[PDB]
Amino acid sequence: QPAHLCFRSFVEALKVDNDLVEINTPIDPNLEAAAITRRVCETNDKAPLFNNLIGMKNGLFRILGAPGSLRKSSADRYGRLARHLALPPTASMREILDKMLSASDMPPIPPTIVPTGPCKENSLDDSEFDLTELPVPLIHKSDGGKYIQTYGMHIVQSPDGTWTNWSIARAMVHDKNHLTGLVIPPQHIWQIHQMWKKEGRSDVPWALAFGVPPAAIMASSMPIPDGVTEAGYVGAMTGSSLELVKCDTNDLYVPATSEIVLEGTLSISETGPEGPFGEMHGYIFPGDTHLGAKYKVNRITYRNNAIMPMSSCGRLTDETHTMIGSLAAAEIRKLCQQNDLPITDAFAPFESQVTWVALRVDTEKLRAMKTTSEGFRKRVGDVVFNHKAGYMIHRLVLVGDDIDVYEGKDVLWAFSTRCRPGMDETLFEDVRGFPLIPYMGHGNGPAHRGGKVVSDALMPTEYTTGRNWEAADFNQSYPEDLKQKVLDNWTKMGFSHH
Amino acid sequence: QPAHLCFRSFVEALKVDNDLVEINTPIDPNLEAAAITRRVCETNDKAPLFNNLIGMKNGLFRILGAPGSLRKSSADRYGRLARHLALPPTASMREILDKMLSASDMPPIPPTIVPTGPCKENSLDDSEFDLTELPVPLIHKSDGGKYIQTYGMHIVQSPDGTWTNWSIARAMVHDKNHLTGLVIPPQHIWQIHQMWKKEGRSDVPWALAFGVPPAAIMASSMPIPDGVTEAGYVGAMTGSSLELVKCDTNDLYVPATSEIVLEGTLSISETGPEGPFGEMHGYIFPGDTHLGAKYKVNRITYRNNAIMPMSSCGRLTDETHTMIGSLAAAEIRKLCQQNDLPITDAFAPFESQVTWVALRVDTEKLRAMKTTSEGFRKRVGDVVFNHKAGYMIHRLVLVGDDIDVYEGKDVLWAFSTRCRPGMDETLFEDVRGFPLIPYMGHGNGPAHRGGKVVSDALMPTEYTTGRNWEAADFNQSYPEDLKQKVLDNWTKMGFSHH
Ligand SMILES: Cc1cc2c3c(c1C)C(C)(C)CC=[N+]3c1c([nH]c(=O)[nH]c1=O)N2C[C@H](O)[C@H](O)[C@H](O)COP(=O)(O)O
Ligand SMILES: Cc1cc2c3c(c1C)C(C)(C)CC=[N+]3c1c([nH]c(=O)[nH]c1=O)N2C[C@H](O)[C@H](O)[C@H](O)COP(=O)(O)O
Ligand SMILES: [K+]
Ligand SMILES: [K+]
Ligand SMILES: [K+]
Ligand SMILES: [K+]
Ligand SMILES: [Mn+2]
Ligand SMILES: [Mn+2]
Repeated sequence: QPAHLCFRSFVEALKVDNDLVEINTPIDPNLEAAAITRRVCETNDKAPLFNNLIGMKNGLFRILGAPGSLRKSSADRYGRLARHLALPPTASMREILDKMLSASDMPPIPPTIVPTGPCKENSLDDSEFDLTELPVPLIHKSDGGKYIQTYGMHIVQSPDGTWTNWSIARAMVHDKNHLTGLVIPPQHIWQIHQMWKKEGRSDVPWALAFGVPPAAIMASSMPIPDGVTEAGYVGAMTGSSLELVKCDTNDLYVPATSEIVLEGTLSISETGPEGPFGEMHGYIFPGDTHLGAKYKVNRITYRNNAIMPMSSCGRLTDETHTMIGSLAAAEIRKLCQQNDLPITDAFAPFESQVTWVALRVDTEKLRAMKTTSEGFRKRVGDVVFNHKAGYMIHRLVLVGDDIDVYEGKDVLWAFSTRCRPGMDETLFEDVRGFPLIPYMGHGNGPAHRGGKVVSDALMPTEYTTGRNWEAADFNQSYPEDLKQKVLDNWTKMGFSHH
Repeated sequence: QPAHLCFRSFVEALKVDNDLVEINTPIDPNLEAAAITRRVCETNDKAPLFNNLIGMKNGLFRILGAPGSLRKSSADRYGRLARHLALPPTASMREILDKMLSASDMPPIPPTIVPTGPCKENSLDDSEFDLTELPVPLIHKSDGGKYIQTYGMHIVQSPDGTWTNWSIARAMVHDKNHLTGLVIPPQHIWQIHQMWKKEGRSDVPWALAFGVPPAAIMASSMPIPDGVTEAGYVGAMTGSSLELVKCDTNDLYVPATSEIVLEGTLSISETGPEGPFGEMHGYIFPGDTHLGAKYKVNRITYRNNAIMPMSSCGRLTDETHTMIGSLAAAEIRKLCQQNDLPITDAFAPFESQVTWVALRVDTEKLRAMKTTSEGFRKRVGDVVFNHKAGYMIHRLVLVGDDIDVYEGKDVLWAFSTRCRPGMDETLFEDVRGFPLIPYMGHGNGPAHRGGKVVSDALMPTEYTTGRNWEAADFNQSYPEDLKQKVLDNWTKMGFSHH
């Protein structure tokens, strides 16, 4: 099976890329596996495959850390994300985000039901598993539980059957047969959970699939629109119908090659302690436990020699930056374009801890609008900050066509030099805020509202007659022949890709 | 003579450090020398010494580019600044800024007058030089003149003789015997020029010395207090009285080992076209010429085989970042401490294009103040933004003790995650603004007023009971033994200073 359609094949691809370290000696899931993974993420090293995890039993489980993190080289920096999507390993961020957006104007390709698959090779009924006896990692020393769920896909369906959502949301072990996790507005797992709670008749049929097709975990991390079934979006993106199999204990369908599947219910009534967790902005607040959603597990099925992927998330750079930030930025780019805003590109700079998105403006189109900064900022912020795709983003930075938004140093330069504090910004207090950012949920104001801003780093003539400066840099302050002469004589005079 | 006390010895030090490239073939001062230097600054390469400059005649002049720019290695990154100050080349930024501040609580050591020095080896009277016939560089293609003065020291004295100021301010060739340049408030050259204009009797006696003692050019770039003679501050910093010689045509005193000295007057009445220039924030605005101060040159004296230092300034990283930003930050740290504010460290992040200063707070002292963010922000901004040392800085970022302000990634992380836009900031519109920042002089509001902000990236408990988080990073989320085990087994398991 191709790497983008089968997690086991993806692990083989990373090996053949010389992008894997297999660790065949015993590793402790209590902090050690996550510490190694954390170090990998902070240094852009090879992904670790823990083949000998202390507490593994009867095939549950090996761990792959850092499945969507960065490579050290600039030329294949995003190669692990490219390997989720059948793209060359040298793919740019623009190419990855275009691939993720490509299905937005295609007919869905609905999934195909097959009678069996590798995920059925082994099973444990309700009398045969205990989630407290599996080698579930403790990821950060102060975590409030063992977070089994950092890179699996939750599967829930609307009561009327018309929408099946796939998404990533954290969850930890509560007891032998329950998890607790985050289920918060405006996320689709929360929107579906509210539909079942208003109906009021039963708990939500649920499955959680680990080690799913890589293209599916990408879509699971992306804010594609309300009501859109991720499986058909991934089908259209990849050009192929995904093969799914029915759960044993409910009527949901899981990817045939899933490494591990939990089947059960998400309660419409019960909660349990959840968190704290070391989160995407780089913090944990010890002891900060709150009631979260409660999941009951009725059955586990799994592949022979099953592999659990794990995100050891926190400070730069991991899946919570490469996938959450970039995929939200992609969706925001499309949302702006569909609202007739002249945005060509969007990216969440890693330097902002993916709390900003930089929006590259087609300034020829802006000039034809005959508008002003105050009006344009307000229009952009109203579109983005009133939409789910803007939920996690607190600062939008508007930049002109000379800035590559995929280059954080250039965004920082533009922000710092082109946006006058206060005057060139519009604050938004009456929008949904992202409580996970420390300055929101642990800050001075309302955890769930406000704290957002549009920062206009367009210069005044970009709205009127055009750019009126040249950069004071090698590229722009010297003619072409002279630049080429300098480059051609560089090593000769005495000075210093893959 | 020691490197910190003699520019010629400093050039020899860079050679012996393997930090110089000598370029003995002909190089054009029309853009080529500056293009090479620009490339050096953008890549942290070795400093270029142009020994064969097209248009040199009778010893005027060779050029040294990038005299205060960065080295490539992390371990001696600041080595060229250390070599200005007799510090080891591995000196930290904290150590360099402490050395620059050390004289602030010492008695001055006034200079010593000597009868001659190397700067008298050659002379040209008013009938013998023409500034348009020297190999003065064109530094950026769109510059409004040939900027002879990018790394020399202007020397002017108060009418009453009690204060002699040394400072760097740009100047370009106007005609055979005049320069034009920037002389703007609140700079000391401007404050002295205003004293002479109010007296109203004569033009300002002036000298401009190029290739001065490195320790002197550092002080020339620092906002030491009003009324303080830089020569006695440098004397105290270095522990030695500087040797100076009298000018031939006026009663000012110049460093004995200066490479090149211009003697003349700064007009109290005349102006001439000045600029545009590719400036420290990374921009040039073509055609943006304005009237500037006008200097008359009456005499040139120079060393045999004189060397002119040159800053090819613009985008990161050059002297306008390493010295302007860092030295202003140093002075702001001291100013805050003298106003009883609990600041331990200050630095202007390069990522902010040295428009921000991050202020590290001693949060134990903050807690004892029993204050709030709104009150503390206002107090800090009032102290800094009402003082000359805060002139060039538009955003102050307050951070707690866990942040190393000399590390831009950590400042960016703190800013992005701990400061709620709007609520955790105070805007300052009624303070002097720095018109050179594009969003000021080419922006939407008043060029000379406002546009400043204090951004509080202290978390709420830092004012009350103490830090309530741990970072989700390798350092803080794992115990010491486990970290050491991971590090000790790193290369063994298969993973990857001077
Ligand atoms: C890649 C990724 C995405 C996480 C995520 C993680 C990763 C690795 C974790 C598990 C390591 C840390 C926490 N995560 C959560 C999360 N969204 C959310 O609501 N709760 C979370 O707990 N997300 C983001 C979420 O997947 C995106 O917002 C999707 O757009 C949600 O899908 P939906 O649009 O269908 O609701
Ligand atoms: C290192 C350095 C400092 C420049 C500078 C440059 C460099 C290389 C240039 C020449 C390349 C670009 C422009 N410069 C100017 C400048 N200050 C100013 O008023 N006008 C300027 O034209 N400065 C800053 C100035 O030297 C500091 O603000 C000093 O504190 C001024 O001394 P003072 O406190 O005694 O007034
Ligand atoms: K999704
Ligand atoms: K602007
Ligand atoms: K000075
Ligand atoms: K704050
Ligand atoms: Mn969805
Ligand atoms: Mn001064």
